[PDB]
Amino acid sequence: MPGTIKENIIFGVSYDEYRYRSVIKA
Repeated sequence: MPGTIKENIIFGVSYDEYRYRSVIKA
């Protein structure tokens, strides 16, 4: 599903926000 970190802006390069900035932070 993911890639080997190399030109993969797709919604799969972990944007430290998709599911990291909207779960346990109000």
